[PDB]
Amino acid sequence: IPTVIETTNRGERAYDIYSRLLKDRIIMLGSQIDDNVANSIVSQLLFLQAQDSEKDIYLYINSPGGSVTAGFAIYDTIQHIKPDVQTICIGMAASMGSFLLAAGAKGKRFALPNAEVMIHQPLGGAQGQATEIAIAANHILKTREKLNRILSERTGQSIEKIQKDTDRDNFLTAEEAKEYGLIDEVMVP
Amino acid sequence: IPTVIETTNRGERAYDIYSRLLKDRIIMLGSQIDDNVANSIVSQLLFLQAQDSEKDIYLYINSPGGSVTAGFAIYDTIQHIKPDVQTICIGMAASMGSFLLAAGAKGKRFALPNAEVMIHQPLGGAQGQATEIAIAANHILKTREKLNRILSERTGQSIEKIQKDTDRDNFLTAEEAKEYGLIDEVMVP
Amino acid sequence: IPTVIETGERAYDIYSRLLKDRIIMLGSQIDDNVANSIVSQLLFLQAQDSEKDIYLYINSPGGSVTAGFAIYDTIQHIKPDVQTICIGMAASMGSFLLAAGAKGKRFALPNAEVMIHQPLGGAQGQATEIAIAANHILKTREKLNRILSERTGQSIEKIQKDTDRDNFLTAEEAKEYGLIDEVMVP
Amino acid sequence: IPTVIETTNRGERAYDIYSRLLKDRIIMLGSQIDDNVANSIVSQLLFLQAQDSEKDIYLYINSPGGSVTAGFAIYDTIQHIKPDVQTICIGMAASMGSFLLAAGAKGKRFALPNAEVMIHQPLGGAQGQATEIAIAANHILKTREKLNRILSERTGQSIEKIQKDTDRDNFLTAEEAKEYGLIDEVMVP
Amino acid sequence: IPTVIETGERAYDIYSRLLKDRIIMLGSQIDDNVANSIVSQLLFLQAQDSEKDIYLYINSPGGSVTAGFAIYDTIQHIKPDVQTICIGMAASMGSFLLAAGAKGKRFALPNAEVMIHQPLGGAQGQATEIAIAANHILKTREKLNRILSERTGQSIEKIQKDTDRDNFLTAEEAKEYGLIDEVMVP
Amino acid sequence: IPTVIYDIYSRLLKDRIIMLGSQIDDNVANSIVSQLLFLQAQDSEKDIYLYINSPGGSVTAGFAIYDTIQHIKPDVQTICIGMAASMGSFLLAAGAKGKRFALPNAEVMIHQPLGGAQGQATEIAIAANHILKTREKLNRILSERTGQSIEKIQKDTDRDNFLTAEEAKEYGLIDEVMVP
Amino acid sequence: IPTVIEERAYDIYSRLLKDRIIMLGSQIDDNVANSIVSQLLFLQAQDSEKDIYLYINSPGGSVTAGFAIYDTIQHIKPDVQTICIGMAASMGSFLLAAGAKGKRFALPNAEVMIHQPLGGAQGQATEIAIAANHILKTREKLNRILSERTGQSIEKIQKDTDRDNFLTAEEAKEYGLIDEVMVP
Amino acid sequence: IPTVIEAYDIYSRLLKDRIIMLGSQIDDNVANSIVSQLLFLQAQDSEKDIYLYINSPGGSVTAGFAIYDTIQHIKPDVQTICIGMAASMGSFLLAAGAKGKRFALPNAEVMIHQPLGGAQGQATEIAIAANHILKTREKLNRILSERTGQSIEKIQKDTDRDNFLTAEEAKEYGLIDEVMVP
Amino acid sequence: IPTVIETERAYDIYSRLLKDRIIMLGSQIDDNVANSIVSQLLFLQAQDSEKDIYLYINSPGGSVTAGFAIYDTIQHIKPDVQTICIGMAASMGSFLLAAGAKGKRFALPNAEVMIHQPLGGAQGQATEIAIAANHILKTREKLNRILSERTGQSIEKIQKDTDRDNFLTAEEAKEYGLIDEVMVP
Amino acid sequence: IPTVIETTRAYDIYSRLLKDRIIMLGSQIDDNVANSIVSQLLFLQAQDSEKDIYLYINSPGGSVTAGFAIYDTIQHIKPDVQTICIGMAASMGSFLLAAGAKGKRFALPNAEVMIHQPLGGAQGQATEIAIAANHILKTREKLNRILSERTGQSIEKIQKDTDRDNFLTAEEAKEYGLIDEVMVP
Amino acid sequence: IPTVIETERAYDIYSRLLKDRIIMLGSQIDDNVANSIVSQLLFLQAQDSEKDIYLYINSPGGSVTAGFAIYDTIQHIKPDVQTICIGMAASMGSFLLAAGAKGKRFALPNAEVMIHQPLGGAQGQATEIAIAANHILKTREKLNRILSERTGQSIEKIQKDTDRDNFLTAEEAKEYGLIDEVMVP
Repeated sequence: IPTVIETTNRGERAYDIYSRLLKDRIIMLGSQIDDNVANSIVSQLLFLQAQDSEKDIYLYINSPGGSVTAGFAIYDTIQHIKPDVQTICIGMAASMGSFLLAAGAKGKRFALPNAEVMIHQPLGGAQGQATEIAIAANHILKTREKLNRILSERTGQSIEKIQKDTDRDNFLTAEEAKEYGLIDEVMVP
Repeated sequence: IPTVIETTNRGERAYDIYSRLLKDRIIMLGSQIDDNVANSIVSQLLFLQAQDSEKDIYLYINSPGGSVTAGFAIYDTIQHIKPDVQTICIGMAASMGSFLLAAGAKGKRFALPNAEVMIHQPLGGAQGQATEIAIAANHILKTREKLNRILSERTGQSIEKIQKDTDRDNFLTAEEAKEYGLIDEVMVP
Repeated sequence: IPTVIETGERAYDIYSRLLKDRIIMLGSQIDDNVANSIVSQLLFLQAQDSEKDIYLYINSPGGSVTAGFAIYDTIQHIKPDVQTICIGMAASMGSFLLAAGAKGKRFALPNAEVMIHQPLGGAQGQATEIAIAANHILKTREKLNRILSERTGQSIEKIQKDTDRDNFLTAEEAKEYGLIDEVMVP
Repeated sequence: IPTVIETTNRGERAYDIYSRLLKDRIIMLGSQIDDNVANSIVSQLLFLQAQDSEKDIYLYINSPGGSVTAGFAIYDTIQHIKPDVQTICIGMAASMGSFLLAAGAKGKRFALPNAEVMIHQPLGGAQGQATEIAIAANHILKTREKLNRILSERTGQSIEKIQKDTDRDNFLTAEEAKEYGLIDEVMVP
Repeated sequence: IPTVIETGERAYDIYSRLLKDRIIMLGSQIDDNVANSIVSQLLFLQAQDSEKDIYLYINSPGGSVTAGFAIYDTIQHIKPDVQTICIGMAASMGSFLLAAGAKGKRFALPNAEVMIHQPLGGAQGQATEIAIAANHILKTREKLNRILSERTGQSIEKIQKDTDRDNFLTAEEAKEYGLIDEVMVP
Repeated sequence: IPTVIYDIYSRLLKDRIIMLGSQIDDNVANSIVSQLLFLQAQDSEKDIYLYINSPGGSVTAGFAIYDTIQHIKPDVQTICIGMAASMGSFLLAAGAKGKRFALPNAEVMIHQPLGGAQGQATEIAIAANHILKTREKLNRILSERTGQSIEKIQKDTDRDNFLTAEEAKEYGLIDEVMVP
Repeated sequence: IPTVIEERAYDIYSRLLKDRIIMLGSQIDDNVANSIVSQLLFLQAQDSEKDIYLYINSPGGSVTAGFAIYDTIQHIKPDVQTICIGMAASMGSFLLAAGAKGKRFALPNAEVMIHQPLGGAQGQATEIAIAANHILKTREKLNRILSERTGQSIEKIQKDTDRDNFLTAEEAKEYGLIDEVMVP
Repeated sequence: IPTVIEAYDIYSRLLKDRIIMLGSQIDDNVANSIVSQLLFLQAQDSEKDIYLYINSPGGSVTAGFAIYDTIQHIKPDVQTICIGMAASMGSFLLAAGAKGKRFALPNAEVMIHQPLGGAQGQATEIAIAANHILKTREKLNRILSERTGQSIEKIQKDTDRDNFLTAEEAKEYGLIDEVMVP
Repeated sequence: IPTVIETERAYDIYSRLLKDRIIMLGSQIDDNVANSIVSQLLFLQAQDSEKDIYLYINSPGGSVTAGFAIYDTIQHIKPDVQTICIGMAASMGSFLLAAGAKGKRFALPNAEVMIHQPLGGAQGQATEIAIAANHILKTREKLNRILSERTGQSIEKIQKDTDRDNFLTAEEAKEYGLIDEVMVP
Repeated sequence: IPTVIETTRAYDIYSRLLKDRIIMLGSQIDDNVANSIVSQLLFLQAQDSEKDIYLYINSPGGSVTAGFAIYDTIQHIKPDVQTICIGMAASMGSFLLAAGAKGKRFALPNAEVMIHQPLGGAQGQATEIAIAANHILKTREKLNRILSERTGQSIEKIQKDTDRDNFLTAEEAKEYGLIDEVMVP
Repeated sequence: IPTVIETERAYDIYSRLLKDRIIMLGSQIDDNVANSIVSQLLFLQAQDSEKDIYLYINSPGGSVTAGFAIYDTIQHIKPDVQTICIGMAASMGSFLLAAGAKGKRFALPNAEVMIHQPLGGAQGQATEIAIAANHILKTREKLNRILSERTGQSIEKIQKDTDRDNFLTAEEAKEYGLIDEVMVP
């Protein structure tokens, strides 16, 4: 992770690259989505709204996904702050990472021509008693419905198509993610 | 570990202790009930029936429980054979061990005065996709129903009451198990 | 694992005493060792008497498809009828072997469970090694369903739907399905 | 974890992102609650009070819960300081996270529309002597009560309802969290 | 475990040869598996002759409460008198079994020690699951105190005081206390 | 760890505040003593605030802190938040008279020290006598600081004993329960 | 592992051994190989005219251990019938093909797999060349025999074993690995 | 490593001259750094060349494409220089450089091969995994076919097993444009 | 380990072969295997000192020292010991093979034979390392000398030929002097 | 690793030494270390393509690939690169030692130099092993070739002298032509 | 490790002593430690090649190959290098002690010095073990010879005295001539 040195009339600014890009309102979501990661992303979003609440934000996405709970943390913060958030998928947006992909501002969800996108149903787990397991099964189906509902609004697909398409891992080409409504444009070079 | 050696007109007979008890139609269950334990007990019942379809069998029970699947194999085998299986609880009959205790021939279900009986829900687990967890949830619920149903038929208790009393670990004195209908007699002196 | 002695002195362990009455016990996962033993017992029992029925009590969670076919093909191969009796649970290959009992003589105890599902595999390595492996297991799926079809009376396309994920069956349901012929009462 | 560098009279001050947010009286809680996280929140609270005992504090919560003891440290300190503390749940506030969400200054507890809240009874352990197990059991029941007592004060549901409702895992949406009185408003975009 | 022989040919191990003389050696940790061995021997022995005394040598550090009662209850159940003899050590559950022998026939060798203490347990999970466990292990402390009161002559209250922490007794102090009837002199 | 390039404990330290938010081991005690000596050095009359949320730890490391509190010139206020257990509770009690506090929901626990011994009968006799001796040292100082007798303290610490903030005040472990 | 009693007391595999049946139901290592060879030597000693039946359900194993069995089969006088049940793969498949001409069977759902040998080399450049030359030399020994035993050219066997190749019992018959599929 | 705290390390010194060093396995973190460095450099100056040195065993196909598409997306030319080894995904990134500006040093090595996968589970899930990795092989081949001039058929054959190319055979293959002579 | 029952002798399989004077070596050679072979050889002599004994070999080899245990016992006893290699005779496996009775050392047509240096190791002081070094070079001469006598091949050739692993075919081992005849067909 | 501070600014001792055009290679050579060396080389070129570079070498060696990254870079840049062996230059470290500028390859009196064959590994199918074997043999030919050209020895001689571990005295490496002078004192 | 500040120079403690020409060797000697010391020595020579250098020694030792790198650099540089043993200088650590500038090798009154043979190891073929055994003896000779020159003791005597571990009191290291003066008070 390189450092960039910037000079001001007061002294030297030492920026690691992600922090220099963050000065141009660029957020890089480059790993698995978990709590520490959500906390980082949400904080960057809150910081940038403060700096300027009228300028776009660029959320670059290369994530194999992760926690649904952490993704909603991100999602909700996107839907809540004042400036538009463009999302660029580079490489891979799978599961929750493709969810945030579809969560960018209308007209402003991009993917590079070779970016891959995956939609699937969420993974959970339960041990112990018959009632414990039933509580956990009901919770996960409930969050399945929530995810399908929101995706529907975002893509324009019917909940029932989404339900069938996410039944097993479904890999989408950048061009197929446009047909699907997950992204708006494929950024051609 | 020990051995008993017997004399027959035409040679000698070396029996491990459980084998010498089997000859008198006594079966010992003193472990967790996995498939192996199940396979051995079913074999033993089938053998004892093949010797004398009339004479009683004795199944002593000191078992903390195990595979639900392996309980029913024993249970149904006990119901299938012609001889009356007398169930005697020594020490601890827990989980699927008390279920098996209740399976004994009616009138011939016993406990020693200081023997413990525990009844609870079955345990389980699922990992993976939402619809896989739903399948595992539905299944475990269906076997709770199935167990409640058989327990009800044998104890004289209602399904609702068994449903409440098994919600968490429930410990029963031998006389409490007598008063619940899990056993017939507390064997003194 | 108990012993039984009878009159030198015929000293048997419990399963071997049951073999004398033509009873085979499959009460564990089906791996290659278990297959070899069952197969061996089946051959032994044929050599003793090719006319008298054989009784295969089943309580198995399943295992190696390959090891399951060895048993399946041996049952088909020998002369004596092989009755299958499901006790407890017959899952994956267990249920498939259950269905392989001699026609009219496939039984279940009242609280026996049955489960049918897809075979389970794995592949690692080069793209074309993965291809070879996918193609192999899909080819064995077809093989499984076709035999399962013949023996249940169900269509190839129904077994495909019904085994797409874990499908837990009641004894009555398994009779309805074609996997067993009778539920044993009492 | 990214850095922000500001230009001041004195020179060039570089903050980590969470420290830039602290200057705006924002506190972020994104992890489990353990003795270190406790100490850190507490300290940020003692720090903000020192800077301005009048202006509101904003505490964002996305946490799977944790230590009853560390949670209570945070709780007591919110009550102790003069400035109002607004709690905003994003993503997940579970067990002690949700208790803390409820600890917000009345009229000023929020959730984003897809945030989840979970209430359960506390978890613990005990080993060794019968009378050592009793001391651990008595203590966990005393804290269960202390937890219920306060939740009741904070929510307006009774001590007996919370006891029934927290017996197993209980998943609430934000809208149900408003009905339960765990939060005041659901923030809409 | 060496072999003895009786002239077919009777091949024994030492415990099996002592078993012929009605001696049962309990010389290890008390788990369900070991309670099994001991219950069976007792049942077998009652079957061979319900009058002749049975000898229970005890060298155990303790073990499962429920495995202990299994043994304890079977001694009371069967007709023949069980003579308990404490060699080496008998701690906790093994000292409860020591005191469990027929009246007048609980013995210990001059240098045997005996230990009485609280039953040990463990609870994990939710507050309500900790309650159920806590109550269960208070209920079994009482049973053990209760029974031990009848067996020693000591009151419930002294036994509560006396089992609080570990408490090692001399063979002579176990006689005073009422755990054994006599210290066996050469 | 909210950080400026001052971390957050370093900012509170500037206001004479010391946080004890972990097990008491050598390093923690080193850190805390070091802070005590340093704060004494910036100003020897101004109060010190010592917050405690500590499961406890090394008797020895606790003592380094105890004697450092009594040794320096300024008063050290102890404020229990969350839980102060075993050596934490001792440290809570170790603050200046009139200035030992607990927040209304804080919990205190007192007990015996724990320890170990392996090997030869006499090596075990040395370790045994050592632990029995440090128990009396703890029980003695707790008597001088609570107002309870050394006979009532042995009674009370024999097993894990949990006190409420109000019961800690009844008992003399603290002077006040801090409100609101 | 059940017991049978005649008063003589065998385990099932030893009972079957009396009827001249050998079962090969495991990986082929040196121990399994040691035990088959011995069985075949014993059976020859018993009677040299009577056939021997080798039942096969094995995923393979050591090439060098397969050859012990292979060579022992060729060397003894009685004809060894090989029967594939379940799976005969890698070196197992080769041994199946090693049965007496006209006496190589498979059951209808048995599977056959043929592929390259597998090996390893660590160390210096020249130690790796020795291992490479060696394993290539064994690949050709295998091919050449499969060719003598199936009728297929060395060129064809070379290709058809480049990656894992799964055969139905019917394809194994068409290929020459076996003589008959055992119906019914 | 090695450091001026002014931390201002050697790679930071090189970035100042528009040199990006890739000397490790390609995973998400490495890709992120690379992409970020590529975006950073564009923002600085849009018409000056960028130098990406490649000494990589390769790695994640997905991480590789991130860099690839970033290279195609931005405005300035990205020269690729292979040093030592550029294998599987690395060789793909080598081929990815601006046309006429892809280099290798005389002793550098290049290896091309199939993508590497895995698959556990039900028959159907294995089928899904196979189809995807076959779809990613076609995709790699097809791009490499544009990039090299060689056809889809040749590339397919030539990537069947590990294929080790010298720098001079890499020029002949059209993977690089020139061998950097001293 | 299958059983064979005669009439009431109950020899397991290798024991029944021992009855026909057959000794099976089918594993690594270490102290247990060696001790077993020796005991078998001594037993067999006792029974009858004229009749040939047949030792089948399929060994990856093993301990040099355990190899000599076997070798020396073979020479010592009075019966001829014919060595048949089946499958693999590597290292100390092929030494033993070459040690059978002259004119009576065989290999089946597809058997492989590997000859190589002995492997060893040394940790510790410089002086301790030299002691271990000189030992292993001495046992290398010991093996090479015996090899020469048993093959007719010069000690110089054996020194070159075993520098790295050498993989002979049965037919090559025949040429080399390691076996007398290849057992066709 | 100790700091040095300058005024006009803290430095590593290593980047202090880099201000004097000194590069230290004091460890095993894998990609990370090569990367760092290459980068140091390219930086020093940017700072002046005229003045020489001092590359001290204390390495047990490592990756062939990573070594060749350094070797080629040294060849490529404009300035002369002096190589100085202190302590140990083994395997790929000694290949890089003989890679210094003409007349500018040195060793200290007690530096040891070791040359040997490259090491590798291969697992899987015969063909995958053949591919592996052939690639590593191709890298032997490459190494030997470049050594032959620089040391003045013949390919056939370098092959024999690197067959196993060859430890060379500093004087002996001057004889062999790996270095030019032995630095004295 | 604590920080020192100058009005702003933020030195870590070792880097403040490097300012006063003091180098601290406290750990085991390996390729990294040796690379740091060599780097520190080169640096100090460029700053002032006339002023003394102070190498404080407290080490169990480690790699011979690492130590010799430090050894060769000390002799090679212009400044005199004083070596002071604090606590312990074992094996390679005592060798460096003996390597200080004449008249300037010191020890603290309670400093302990141990000398012995180098340790090594070898696994593999007979010839592999011989090559290792050879290298280590050549290493032992070399060590012995350099220790002989520097203490003024014969090769035969150093040979005997280092056979097993030899612990020397601070004063005995002076008679034996490893150090020059023992430093009071």
